[PDB]
Amino acid sequence: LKRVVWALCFMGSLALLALVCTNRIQYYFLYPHVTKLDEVAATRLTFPAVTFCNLNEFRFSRVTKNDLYHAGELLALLNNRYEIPDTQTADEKQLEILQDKANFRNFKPKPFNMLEFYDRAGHDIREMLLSCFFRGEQCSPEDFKVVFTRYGKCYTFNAGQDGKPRLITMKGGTGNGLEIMLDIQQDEYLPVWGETDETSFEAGIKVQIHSQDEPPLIDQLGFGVAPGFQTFVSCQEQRLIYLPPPWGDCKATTGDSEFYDTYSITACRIDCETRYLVENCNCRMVHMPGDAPYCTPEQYKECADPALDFLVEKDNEYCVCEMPCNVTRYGKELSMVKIPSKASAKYLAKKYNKSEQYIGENILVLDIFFEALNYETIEQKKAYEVAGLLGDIGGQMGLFIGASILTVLELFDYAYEV
Amino acid sequence: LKRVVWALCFMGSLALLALVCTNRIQYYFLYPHVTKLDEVAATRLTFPAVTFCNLNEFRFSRVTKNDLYHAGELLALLNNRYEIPDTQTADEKQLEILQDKANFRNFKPKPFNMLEFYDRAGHDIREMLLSCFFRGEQCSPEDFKVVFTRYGKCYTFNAGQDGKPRLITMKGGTGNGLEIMLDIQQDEYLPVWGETDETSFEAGIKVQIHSQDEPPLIDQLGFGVAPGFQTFVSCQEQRLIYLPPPWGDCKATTGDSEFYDTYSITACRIDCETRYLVENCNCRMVHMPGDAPYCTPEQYKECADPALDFLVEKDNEYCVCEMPCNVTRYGKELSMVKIPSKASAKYLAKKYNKSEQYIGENILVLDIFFEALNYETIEQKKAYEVAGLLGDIGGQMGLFIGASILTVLELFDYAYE
Amino acid sequence: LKRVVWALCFMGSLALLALVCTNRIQYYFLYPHVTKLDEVAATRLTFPAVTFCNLNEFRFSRVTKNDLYHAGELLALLNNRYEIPDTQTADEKQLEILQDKANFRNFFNMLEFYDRAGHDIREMLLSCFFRGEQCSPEDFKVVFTRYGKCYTFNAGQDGKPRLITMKGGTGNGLEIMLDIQQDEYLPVWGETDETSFEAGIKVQIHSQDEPPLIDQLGFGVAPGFQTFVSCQEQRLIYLPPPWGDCKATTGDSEFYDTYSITACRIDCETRYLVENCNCRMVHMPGDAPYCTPEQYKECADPALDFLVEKDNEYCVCEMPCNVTRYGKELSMVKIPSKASAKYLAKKYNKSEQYIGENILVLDIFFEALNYETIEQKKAYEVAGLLGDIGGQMGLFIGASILTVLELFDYAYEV
Ligand SMILES: *[C@@H]1O[C@H](CO)[C@@H](O[C@@H]2O[C@H](CO)[C@@H](O)[C@H](O)[C@H]2NC(C)=O)[C@H](O)[C@H]1NC(C)=O
Ligand SMILES: *[C@@H]1O[C@H](CO)[C@@H](O[C@@H]2O[C@H](CO)[C@@H](O)[C@H](O)[C@H]2NC(C)=O)[C@H](O)[C@H]1NC(C)=O
Ligand SMILES: *[C@@H]1O[C@H](CO)[C@@H](O)[C@H](O)[C@H]1NC(C)=O
Ligand SMILES: *[C@@H]1O[C@H](CO)[C@@H](O)[C@H](O)[C@H]1NC(C)=O
Ligand SMILES: *[C@@H]1O[C@H](CO)[C@@H](O)[C@H](O)[C@H]1NC(C)=O
Ligand SMILES: *[C@@H]1O[C@H](CO)[C@@H](O)[C@H](O)[C@H]1NC(C)=O
Ligand SMILES: [Ca+2]
Ligand SMILES: [Ca+2]
Ligand SMILES: [Ca+2]
Ligand SMILES: [Ca+2]
Ligand SMILES: [Ca+2]
Ligand SMILES: [Ca+2]
Ligand SMILES: [Cl-]
Ligand SMILES: [Cl-]
Repeated sequence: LKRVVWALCFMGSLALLALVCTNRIQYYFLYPHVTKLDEVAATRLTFPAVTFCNLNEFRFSRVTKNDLYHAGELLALLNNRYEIPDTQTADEKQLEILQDKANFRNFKPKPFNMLEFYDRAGHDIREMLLSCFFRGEQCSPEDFKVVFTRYGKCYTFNAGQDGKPRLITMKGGTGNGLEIMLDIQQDEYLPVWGETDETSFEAGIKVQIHSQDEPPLIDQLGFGVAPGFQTFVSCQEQRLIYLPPPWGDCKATTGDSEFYDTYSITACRIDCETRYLVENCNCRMVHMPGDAPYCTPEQYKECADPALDFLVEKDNEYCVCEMPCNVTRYGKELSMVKIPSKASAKYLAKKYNKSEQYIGENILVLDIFFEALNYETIEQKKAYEVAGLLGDIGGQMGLFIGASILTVLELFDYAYEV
Repeated sequence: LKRVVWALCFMGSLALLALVCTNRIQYYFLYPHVTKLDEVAATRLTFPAVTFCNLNEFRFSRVTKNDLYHAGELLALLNNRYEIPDTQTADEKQLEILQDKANFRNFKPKPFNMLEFYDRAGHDIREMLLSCFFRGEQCSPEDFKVVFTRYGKCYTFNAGQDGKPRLITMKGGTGNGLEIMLDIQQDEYLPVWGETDETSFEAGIKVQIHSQDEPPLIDQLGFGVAPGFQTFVSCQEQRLIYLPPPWGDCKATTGDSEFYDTYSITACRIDCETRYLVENCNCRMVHMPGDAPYCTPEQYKECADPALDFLVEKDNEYCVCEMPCNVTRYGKELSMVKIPSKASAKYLAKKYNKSEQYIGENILVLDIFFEALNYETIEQKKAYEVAGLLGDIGGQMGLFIGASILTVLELFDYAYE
Repeated sequence: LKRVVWALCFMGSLALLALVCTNRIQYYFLYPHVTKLDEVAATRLTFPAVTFCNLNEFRFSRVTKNDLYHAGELLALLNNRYEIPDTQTADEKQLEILQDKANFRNFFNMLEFYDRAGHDIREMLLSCFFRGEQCSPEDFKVVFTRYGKCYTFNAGQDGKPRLITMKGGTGNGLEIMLDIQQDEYLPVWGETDETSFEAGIKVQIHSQDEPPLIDQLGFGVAPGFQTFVSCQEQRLIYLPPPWGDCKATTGDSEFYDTYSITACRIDCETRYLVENCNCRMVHMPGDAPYCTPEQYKECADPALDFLVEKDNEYCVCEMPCNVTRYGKELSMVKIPSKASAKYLAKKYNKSEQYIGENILVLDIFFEALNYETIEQKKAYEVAGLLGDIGGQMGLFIGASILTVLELFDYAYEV
């Protein structure tokens, strides 16, 4: 009778050991992770890269007759037939100027390049930048690097490219960061006389705060800043460390592209776009990098834009961009105050030779800074490692039957002898 | 002497095994969890539901003599004696209109319904919606579905109700989302001539971005959008998975409510409120769902409001709403640009036959989109499961005394004799 | 032949036990932690303290000839030679007033000057409502910061009970209508480091346990808008060494009962300024003597800037283990509505332009009646380590602590 109770206890114990052990094994093969959040104080923080664009792609006063000839239909100033669209709400001077520029009689077309047009017709930082201050000391327009985006000629402060050393800040708060007073030059905006999908009614700038390791993607990752306010941006540096497969989904390998030195999801996307357009249309857009020939406005109309839209719509499998394992992101909180005060409106108007109306509808102040001298860390941490797995399997294996690997080896010994 | 030192080692070892084992047991019975954060890239994202209200509950030009008679005191247009308050700082025409509507001389009232009044007097989406675009293609006012909230007649785009399929976006950025130009119709706002509790000075709209599985709750979960700016809302889809008891506190079961098909904490709140008002006052407000009769403005005055306030303070224990285990939330970052530009202001003024003053103080553009084509997941994960408990207990039990469950069974066997 | 493979199996198995066991040992000695996020619903939330400053340090109409004499250079109204700045873009009345006050023919405490000349809450506060009930200016407590005379609602200091809210949403919080008094702003006639073009207020929402640090931790609120602040209460619990880096022991400073990172920072600043210049600035607390404007010019400011740059290691402030933070999302609507502009202009005896350029409404509330908890939790405790070492020790060689003791015995005998 005792051998029966022993047999039932050993059988049930071996069954429980079986299901518990297979439980821990299956849990191990899920490759699970859990998250570790930490806050690290620092005496210094590397200041991020700040890219801003004027919402107006190019200035109206800088457009020439040749530009209307080649890129007039693309720029939406002229219709398909090289004629001005409906003149509704057209200033007499502006309409006479454009009609004169669109004469096109005995006109020998000069050679045309899209990057020349954006480079010269775009808003000049030497004209927009009314004042610059970083950590209380003056900054020059030479700190801003020219970047070409979908929005046109844009500028990146502290880009850290072309051998410039990256700036640091040793104090937090509103004073100890970037602070620029800009004139968006609303007088240079393209006149809108007829409705279009590309037609926009917005006035102001677009800013993206990003690491120097990633290129700007201002059409998607930017936020707006409106004239007439000082906008405060409190930043918090976040350092992210991810896990590669099979735990998570990250690019462990650098997987460096020909266009960009450091891998970033943004660089991977704009790389995919650049390659797709170069293969499909034998030309490259203005914002894209490399050594390919830039597209002509005819190529823009008949190939480039529908090619990108078709790439977006047809299938995402062509462009699959994994996230890198080490990522520095910047968190931000926005607030606003009114500019200028009544006590300063006249002083600004006289300092820059503008009307107080113009100052009111054209001046914006951007104040980007770190809230405090610390950074957050978000790390994916492996939840079950092989040492812990063997420890748990050994513990339960010793609890239920008290056996060891040598014991099973001895049982296989007797099985071999049989 | 060897057996004595052996006895000391066995005693200390058994004590340590005791305290360590009880430690792991108690830690297991705390039912602890820890959090797993992950970020997943996706080729498509299901666009959320977007509900917006005008901050002005109903249009002044659509209020009628009957409306003033029945709900004049409730709408704050008339005083306790059904008479207009002090005419100080009142435009002559504006007051002539109100005084004419409030004559009440030889006036035979008609039947009156609060929901009819909001549906007819509220701001019409066909008039507010100056332009609509989703993923670069035009949308109609018929795409917006009428929902009644505390703010009045409100509208939900991509509501996904009445059999409509939920919309997806295949690209991120400012262009590839919802983008509407709205006219808040500040000329239709209720006149403020005298101080009152209901008096508000704001003009603009209020928006809530929410999952299709939940009804809007704009009076608490909404953010404001001001005229004269194009407001960008960058959204980040978050997928949350919680743990039920005893680990955490979530609703494991569906918890079917009569009013709503899918359970949400918001639906639970307005369910508690609706049930409470139906039980105490036998009527439901306009925003509440169901088949109960709508309240009369007298019922609003003498029962509903004090009942809700008493529900807020006295019965704070009475309404306990548990959070669902799988929740889709949307995070948002707001930014603004100025509208209109000087190059477009006059074109807008002539296109919509308005003065530039009106465009300046009445037009706002709302741009809702996904920052990137990805979503975060925040999961509560069990920190100590029974397999790990048995493994640790077996490990320490085998380290300190080398015993097993069969060993303790044999000790009870020898004790049996 | 069987004993040889048995011996090799024991050797390799003991090697595996060695490397796995030392693996868990090293992992335990990393003292790792992981984060536990939770969301807790509540019937009540303690409402925070809200400190705000006007961006303009002091009112122009309240400055007097004595104030111009003593603090004229510091206030930037007068130059080094006690002369009015460039007369470009100078209001005729303002310039005549300043020239009269700067007559200096036949003609001071910093805190008296800030306390009396600063913006009075009794004039700025056009309306107050908390949870739908009226509040008075007496509810705001005066705190002196770098921006000057500032005010804290629900400060909870001097034994006042902290306010609670039993409902969430825009209505059920603090709601104040303020007039920033842009006419009282210092006239700006020449470029200066202190020269500012902003108009509005700066706010910091913080727990009553920490002092305000509004010049660094504040956000702006612009006139002409009602800005909503949705708050989410977060309760954070960190780990002390060797797990993380926290101050487990409160270690309260003499100035304030409860320790906070901000309080530690301003304490370090006060101590440094007292050591180098034997005086304290207006914002600093304590019983020390306040600086004279000459002391400000020749000692205080360069001492503070040098303290910031020269020795950042000198002030090391550890973070407390229990920290209550408040998250916030801002949004705006336009104020006043066209239907209300006339009523506001007439109610407060101002022009509609003045209302447009001077009135702001601040609405601070909890989005919902819940708070988040973020806990650092120990990932490997000594019980788990001993359990794992015991499990692998029993799996690989099946030994125990008694087995190693007996091996020491048998080795001792032979
Ligand atoms: C991610 O960044 C870390 C540095 O922050 C890189 O190197 C790590 O440096 C720390 C020093 O404290 C070591 O403890 C880690 O073991 C290092 N990790 C590695 C993988 O060497 C790390 O290399 C970076 N990872 C990637 C993929 O670039
Ligand atoms: C309403 O405002 C007017 C103008 O601001 C007040 O009249 C002046 O008030 C100032 C105080 O700021 C006095 O110094 C002037 O002497 C007043 N003079 C004139 C001619 O108005 C007026 O007192 C305010 N109050 C009322 C009830 O009208
Ligand atoms: C101000 O700028 C305009 C720009 O055309 C110029 O014509 C004018 O001469 C300038 N005035 C002064 C005083 O510089
Ligand atoms: C949660 O899962 C259930 C599964 O039946 C589903 O019906 C429900 O819609 C889900 N909720 C959310 C918010 O995804
Ligand atoms: C434009 O509005 C005016 C009144 O503001 C009206 O008289 C006129 O008929 C309107 N024109 C059109 C084309 O609707
Ligand atoms: C620290 O915070 C925890 C979490 O709310 C609380 O339980 C504990 O009492 C706090 N410690 C104190 C107040 O000393
Ligand atoms: Ca500044
Ligand atoms: Ca932070
Ligand atoms: Ca757009
Ligand atoms: Ca994100
Ligand atoms: Ca309100
Ligand atoms: Ca929340
Ligand atoms: Cl997992
Ligand atoms: Cl670690």
